Amino acid sequence: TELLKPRTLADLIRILHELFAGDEVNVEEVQAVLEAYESNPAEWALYAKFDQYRYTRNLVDQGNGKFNLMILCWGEGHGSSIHDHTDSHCFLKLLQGNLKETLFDWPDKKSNEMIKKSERTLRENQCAYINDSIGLHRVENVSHTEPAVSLHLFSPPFDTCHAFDQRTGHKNKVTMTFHSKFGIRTP
Ligand SMILES: [Cl-]
Ligand SMILES: [Fe+3]
Repeated sequence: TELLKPRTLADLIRILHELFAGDEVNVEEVQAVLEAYESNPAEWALYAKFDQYRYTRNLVDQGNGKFNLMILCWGEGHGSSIHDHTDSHCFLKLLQGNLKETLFDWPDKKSNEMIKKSERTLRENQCAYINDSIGLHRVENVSHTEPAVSLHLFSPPFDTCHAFDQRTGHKNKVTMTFHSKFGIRTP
């Protein structure tokens, strides 16, 4: 599979439709092409719709029936739950700012504190990857001064996941909602 550098976000999307044309996913190739796209704010401004109070999920492309590509917009101090990814691949590329990713193991059945296994700072243009076999994660914009924007690819698409209570490991199902689709706010 000949991987070329995406020239623009639209070019990236076209390449992703090629990489997901089939039934399986070459994770390292997808991550490499996502990393190789150099974030250009003008190309994704349409999708980068923020909310004052929490991070937003903005659908960019529905894929070929095979993936959701979305842009998440994180105000200062906004972060996620500890969550899984519903048996899907998750790629996360930073378009602007920085995000802290904290990794957790799947809890045991016993109620116990969830102790982080590691953390890392994801920086502009870097692409991280996670799936349920790797573990769970929390993603947070810990900046006090800089909003963050990330590009997420989920394959297959999913609209529910679990949030985990860090104090006990207990999980609850959450339905994920789109703040916008294709540049259009969807209340
Ligand atoms: Cl995520
Ligand atoms: Fe995630």
